[PDB]
Amino acid sequence: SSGLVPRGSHMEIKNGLCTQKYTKVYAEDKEKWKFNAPHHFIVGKADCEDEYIEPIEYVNFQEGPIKEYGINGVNNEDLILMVITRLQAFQDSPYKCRENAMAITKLQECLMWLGKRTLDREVKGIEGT
Amino acid sequence: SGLVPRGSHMEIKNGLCTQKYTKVYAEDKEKWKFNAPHHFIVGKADCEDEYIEPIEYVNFQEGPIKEYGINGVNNEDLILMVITRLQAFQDSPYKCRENAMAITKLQECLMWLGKRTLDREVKGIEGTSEI
Amino acid sequence: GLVPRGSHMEIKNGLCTQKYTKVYAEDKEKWKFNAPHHFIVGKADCEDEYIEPIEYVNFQEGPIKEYGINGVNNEDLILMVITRLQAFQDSPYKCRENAMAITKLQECLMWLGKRTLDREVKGIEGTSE
Amino acid sequence: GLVPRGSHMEIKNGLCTQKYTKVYAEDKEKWKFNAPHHFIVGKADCEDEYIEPIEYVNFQEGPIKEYGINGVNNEDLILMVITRLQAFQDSPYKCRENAMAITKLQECLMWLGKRTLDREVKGIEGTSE
Amino acid sequence: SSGLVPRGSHMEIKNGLCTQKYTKVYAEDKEKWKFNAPHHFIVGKADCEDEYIEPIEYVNFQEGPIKEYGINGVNNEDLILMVITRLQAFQDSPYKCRENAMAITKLQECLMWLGKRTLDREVKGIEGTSEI
Amino acid sequence: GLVPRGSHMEIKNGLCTQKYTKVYAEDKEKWKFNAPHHFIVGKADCEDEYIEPIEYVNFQEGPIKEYGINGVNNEDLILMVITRLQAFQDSPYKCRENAMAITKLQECLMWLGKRTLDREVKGIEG
Ligand SMILES: [Zn+2]
Repeated sequence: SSGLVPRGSHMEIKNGLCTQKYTKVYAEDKEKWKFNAPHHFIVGKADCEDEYIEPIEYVNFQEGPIKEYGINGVNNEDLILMVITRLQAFQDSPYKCRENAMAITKLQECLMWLGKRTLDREVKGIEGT
Repeated sequence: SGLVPRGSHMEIKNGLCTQKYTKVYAEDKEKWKFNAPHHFIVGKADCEDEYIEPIEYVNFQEGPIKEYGINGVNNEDLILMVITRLQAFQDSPYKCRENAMAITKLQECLMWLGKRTLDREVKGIEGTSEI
Repeated sequence: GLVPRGSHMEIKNGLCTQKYTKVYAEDKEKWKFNAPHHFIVGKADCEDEYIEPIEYVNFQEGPIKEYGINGVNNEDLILMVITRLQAFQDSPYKCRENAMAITKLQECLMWLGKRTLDREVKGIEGTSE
Repeated sequence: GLVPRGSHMEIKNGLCTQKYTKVYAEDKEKWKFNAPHHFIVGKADCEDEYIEPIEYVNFQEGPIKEYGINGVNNEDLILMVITRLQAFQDSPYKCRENAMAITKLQECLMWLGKRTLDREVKGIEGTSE
Repeated sequence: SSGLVPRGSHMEIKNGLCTQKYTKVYAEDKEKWKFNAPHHFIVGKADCEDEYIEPIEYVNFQEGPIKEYGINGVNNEDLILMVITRLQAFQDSPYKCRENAMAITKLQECLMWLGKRTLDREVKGIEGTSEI
Repeated sequence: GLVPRGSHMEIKNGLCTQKYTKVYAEDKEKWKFNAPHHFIVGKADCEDEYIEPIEYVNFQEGPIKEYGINGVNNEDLILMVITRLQAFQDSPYKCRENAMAITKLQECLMWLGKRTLDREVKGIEG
């Protein structure tokens, strides 16, 4: 109940575009990455000691084909969808600002490009292999 | 059971998003606090509309941190997860131009939100409820 | 050979080099469904009173449901151009400018298709609603 | 009302709905100067064996000053799509997707023109490099 | 001493996207802006007292329409060209990176949008004039 | 008020019309650390044999503690142009072309800054 776990082999996702002023993002060890990608992220509090993670939230992504492991996580599109929704809500508030508008546009165009990968794999017939 | 009562939860629907296996839900718009939804659920789509089959719960920071403390994730955290995974894909056999475009979009989204944050730092109002 | 200009207007764009060819559409008073639909690419060195057609391009006027398939869509023309520029990128003449142009054109299709997908949440696609 | 499809190839693009029309081009073995120049928009409701032409679009093939003006340019079609989208914006059909698309198509024209202006700075306009 | 000049009527151009680590940007006061924009910019050392400016560089922009007032300063396009040229040089070097590539693309598209404006104004015969 | 062009290179760019002004840098042979640092804006109506200086612009050349702060940064000039274009946007000359330009310049600043921030996470910048 210390709201606190051993950092273990979890890797801290540290990226120049993120300030880590309040939160830190961890994922699992690269050695445990399945299918070329990380799938088990933790958002913890940044002022936590480095040997531990103070967990705020866990986010797990679909890992393996739904065909044999079933539905077991979220998709990138789900998270992007939540952000667009929230930002759009702020646009409908006194916090409306141009930076949010650009961010919404970028996120929509992001969804468009990911969708294009999918639609192309349709026209090629190999969807979800 | 795997199902929970849908209740006031509203399904979030975008045409840009497919919906085959997953569904996204937020708390009811009348129940939003601080002008946005903060309590999302991804559930299984093949569920009756009366219910939600929750896969994942995501709760966002409610209220400025400097006034209410850390109690949820930020947009930036989720976007960083998606970036990290797309970059991982690019460093794989499935590197592709669409993923590169999507990374560029997500990074530029982070830069626009970060311009907002920097401006609010300069004005000293970052993490508050000032406008 | 030539035809009379008449009520046809010349479509000038400052972004368009307009060296050897000129573009025309029907008079703006003659537009149906709020847009021009009958375009003529003609030769530039021709009379003011004359258009020397090279090609006619006819867009779908009104809903197919009522007026039948009777013209092309914007998406079709843009598909043509994307195909050609992608062909150039398989050539000695691959250049970054063509790559940018392809990216812009694909993103244009994406925004038009977001409009379509939204109208297909409402089942009003191809209609005048 | 029909022509045989023959060697014409069907342009399938995932960003293109192909709900009511298909776009066809000439065989790749017949592409001249690295690119297709002879496109057909036909009705999607036809057997593969046949094409039901709605419209013919022919692109200038060969240098203009050696073969004369025999077809349209990419910029011509893009100009028409921009013109019609701006008409839509100046109508009840105005929407943000159209504004986005108009922006993208203008930036397309800007990049293609850059290619031109650069080649003129190098003094190499209209040559094989 | 010999370097320092009084800040006086100079405004400091603070932008959250600029780091201000080694330099600061100043311009003439908004009250003195001619033709709706600042034209007299000073890059100075940041590690100065706010009372003074330590000029590193003066940049003076074309002030008043050229047709009317003649050439007396640089244009936005000139400085953007300078920056593009340097960034392209960095791309053609051991220090090639994707961020510079994006910045070059953005600056080029900036030149293209300003140029669409200039094109459109040529066609109207109003380029270089004060006409709207 | 002219000067000899000398070894100075003229920056000839398809995106630049040279209608009123020409931009010049130093000879490629004199480039330090892979880039030009000493630019001149001169009047374009000048024979190739002279430069008609309107303005000199010198960029930070060499490491800062070895040679001092001896010039401007790319970010500074972009900040000037953004400030001017925003002023124009608050004027009778407001237009969509300016707004697009501003957006591009802000995104340019974001990308250059990202390189800086990435380097700082990895422990070296400046
Ligand atoms: Zn863009």
